[PDB]
Amino acid sequence: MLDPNLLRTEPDAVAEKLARRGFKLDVDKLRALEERRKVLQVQTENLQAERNSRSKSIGQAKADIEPLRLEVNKLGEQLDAAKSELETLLAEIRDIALAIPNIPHDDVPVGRDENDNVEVSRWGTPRQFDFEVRDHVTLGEMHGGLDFAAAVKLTGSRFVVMKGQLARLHRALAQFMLDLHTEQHGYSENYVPYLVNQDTLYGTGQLPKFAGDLFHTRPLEEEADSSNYALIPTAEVPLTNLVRDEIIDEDDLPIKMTAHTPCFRSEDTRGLIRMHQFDKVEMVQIVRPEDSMAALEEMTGHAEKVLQLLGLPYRKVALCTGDMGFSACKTYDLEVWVPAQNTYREISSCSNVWDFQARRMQARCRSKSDKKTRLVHTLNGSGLAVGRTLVALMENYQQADGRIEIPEVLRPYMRGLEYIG
Amino acid sequence: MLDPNLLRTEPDAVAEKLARRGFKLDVDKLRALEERRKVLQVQTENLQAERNSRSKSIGQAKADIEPLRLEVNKLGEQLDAAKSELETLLAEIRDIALAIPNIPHDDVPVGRDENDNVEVSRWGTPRQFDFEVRDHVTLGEMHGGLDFAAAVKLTGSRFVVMKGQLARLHRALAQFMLDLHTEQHGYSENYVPYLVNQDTLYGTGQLPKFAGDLFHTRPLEEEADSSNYALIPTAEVPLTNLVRDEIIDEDDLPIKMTAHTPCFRSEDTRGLIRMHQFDKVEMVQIVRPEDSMAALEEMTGHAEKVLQLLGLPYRKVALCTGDMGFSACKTYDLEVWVPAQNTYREISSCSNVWDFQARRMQARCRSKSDKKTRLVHTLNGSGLAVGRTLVALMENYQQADGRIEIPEVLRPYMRGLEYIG
Ligand SMILES: Nc1cc(CO)cc2ncn([C@@H]3O[C@H](COS(=O)(=O)NC(=O)[C@@H](N)CO)[C@@H](O)[C@H]3O)c12
Ligand SMILES: Nc1cc(CO)cc2ncn([C@@H]3O[C@H](COS(=O)(=O)NC(=O)[C@@H](N)CO)[C@@H](O)[C@H]3O)c12
Ligand SMILES: [Ca+2]
Ligand SMILES: [Ca+2]
Ligand SMILES: [Ca+2]
Ligand SMILES: [Ca+2]
Ligand SMILES: [Ca+2]
Ligand SMILES: [Ca+2]
Repeated sequence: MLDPNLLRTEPDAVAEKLARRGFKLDVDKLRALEERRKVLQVQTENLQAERNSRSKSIGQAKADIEPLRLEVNKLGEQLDAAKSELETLLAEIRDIALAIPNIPHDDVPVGRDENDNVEVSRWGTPRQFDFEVRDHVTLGEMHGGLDFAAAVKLTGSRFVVMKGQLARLHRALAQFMLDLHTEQHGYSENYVPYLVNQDTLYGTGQLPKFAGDLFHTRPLEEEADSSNYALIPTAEVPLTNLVRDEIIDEDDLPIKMTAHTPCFRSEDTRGLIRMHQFDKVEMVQIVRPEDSMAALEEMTGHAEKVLQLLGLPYRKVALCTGDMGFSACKTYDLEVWVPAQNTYREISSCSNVWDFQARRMQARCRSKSDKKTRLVHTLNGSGLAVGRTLVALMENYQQADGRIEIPEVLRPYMRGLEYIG
Repeated sequence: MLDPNLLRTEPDAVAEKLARRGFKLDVDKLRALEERRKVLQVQTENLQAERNSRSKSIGQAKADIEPLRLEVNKLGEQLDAAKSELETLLAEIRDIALAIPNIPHDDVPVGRDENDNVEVSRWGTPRQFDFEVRDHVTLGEMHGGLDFAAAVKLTGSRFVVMKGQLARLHRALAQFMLDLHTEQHGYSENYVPYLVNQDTLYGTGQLPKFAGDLFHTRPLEEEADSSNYALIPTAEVPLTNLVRDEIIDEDDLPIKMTAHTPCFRSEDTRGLIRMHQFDKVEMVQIVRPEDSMAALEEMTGHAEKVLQLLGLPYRKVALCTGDMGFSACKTYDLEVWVPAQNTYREISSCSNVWDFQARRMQARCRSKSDKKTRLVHTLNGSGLAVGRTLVALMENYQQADGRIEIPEVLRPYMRGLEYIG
């Protein structure tokens, strides 16, 4: 959600920044709705006041209360009708306001799509192979460890069954990532629900605009009016909502949280690349408004550190205005080298959300003296998407016979094992 | 599913065994449906034969084919009508057959409910405390590590948010359990889908009878006719279905599999005890029919070994006929000591399923020479339910000030940490 006072004072200036994302803000409709809202708001508050006054006259006349009671009931019917008409108009304003993406920060390069993204840095040298590179699907078949056919039998397309040592390696990657962020990077570990409610989804921006990208669960028989849930598309959703409706003491900031969860989306026909269910170790930071740009560089470095310790070459890319996600104001993507595809592929997206989710959640901070609160800033970043790390690990460390060399940093997580196979 | 030939030859003998569970088999309705099925089956196969013959006469007359074509279309309409009437009757037989629980093995003590279960063994001595025992909810509040209120905000009742060292300890328990079963007990690790289809749910017995105990997801826009999924209530569902429609070489048996998954059910108002989402390390065995009773003792010992290495006192209980789950033919429950409740509480259920799920899945085995296949037997057991292990660990190892002593066997999983707090 953008600042409603910013939409009322500078609508054309806001529409200009949003045009860089390719978003056309309907300024004309927002103005006509807002002018009609002020007319209905005055009419409604006048009815609220006269009804309140007419009912006080009843208690004052108790010292015939029937002619006064009829008037109070007509005023009550008129007030409810005016309140419903007003609420219908407020919901139309909300339908527009809650579908507006975040305003891009000035640091973001202007661009129309992913071909306009700017490479910021590169690390490591892609391996030169002495044989024909096999992809992760072929490697998983050779080991009997990645089985897409069994997952189609159990469920359907875009799911996987991992078996044996490759399932073990996938678990080891998550253990290493969680240990790195909690032991070296200052994040606190969290176990979160994988089903969340509508308030949580509105809070992080998935609702109202991206309902179709979620798996929704039908309400339960015994919780019929309070169980309209959806599976989490990322741990960013439950983690960021932990500060919803909170006033945090600024001394307690930053709040740095991590979690390893499955992620569920219904948004590459072959492999672990774009599945409906995938594991991801997520990093979330809740910070003071002035520290969010520095916290973005810090969190991006925490994700880069995972790729560096694993020996996986990668590139850091600043997303342009046209390639950013809905709630981000600034994003860096990390793209890992994938030898069978001869290119870098996205493995992490690190964003500064500014106060866009804090506005929806009412997440604020305050100094003990300060007579006023302030919205916090929120940030989220993959550190990393675990299945994509397994793809990169398998392809970059494959041997001529298909054996997988286990990166040195993961060997304590595999009981010192050097190779799978 | 029970053997259909056993329901046709010994219906009263089957009804007698099922009566021990408190299940009344409607023998009279099954017989009347089966007699009417034989009438419709003869009438249908006679129509299939005459239609097949009448269409062959068309090709033979190509050497006027209009009087013969009209007859073929009337026969075709009569055959389709007879096939639909027959299929409606087959579905009524299926509605009865697929709701019948498994026949209890003779080893199972006869009983009406859980108060008739038989204690088989006991291990360890419940700790005598020098202070008033705190429950896991109070301990989690003192540490700030178990937060039920935050989970109600994110989702609703019967969910939890774990934070900091207690989330870390919960992860350490799962790591230890998976490492024990894969390193010492011969199980192969699996990563499975957490959403499964209707065939999978019918295969393990959740459908048709227990649909109301599952979270169901609405079909996806782009997969409208192939995405009616449900969240897994246990890893037994995807793991056991890995052998659906397979003929396994008997030399490859036993197939021993383990997985750590969240579990989702909508079946203790306070705590981690009965939540809609809980983690569990599951053990599944697919074995030859003659080895299933020995494999049950082996798998129960693998679950008991977890409690023993963790130093948690427990009791092993043989469930009576009236307290067994739907698909089990024989079950042992392990009940861990819970000091705040002054009793043992269920933490594992280990079952021999016999051929009941193998019948539904068509999972069979064969020796290379053997001219005929045989249904395998399946088994499943908790090793263990992770949140209940955390409950027992917290309460049994709490110190007077609320600190949690980390069991010796988990300390390598916590970087040598001795106490939380
Ligand atoms: N996003 C993606 C989509 C799909 C479609 O179901 C399959 C994937 N399997 C792996 N990912 C990986 O998930 C990462 C994070 O996703 S993101 O939407 O860009 N960003 C977030 O969710 C933020 N909370 C920061 O992590 C991406 O960088 C991608 O590599 C997939
Ligand atoms: N079952 C249970 C139900 C609920 C209600 O949502 C919450 C729970 N939180 C922990 N469990 C634990 O899950 C264990 C296994 O569940 S079972 O249905 O008995 N058996 C199976 O699922 C087999 N596949 C063997 O594991 C039980 O022993 C119980 O301690 C819960
Ligand atoms: Ca501080
Ligand atoms: Ca974001
Ligand atoms: Ca992106
Ligand atoms: Ca063998
Ligand atoms: Ca069972
Ligand atoms: Ca039970």
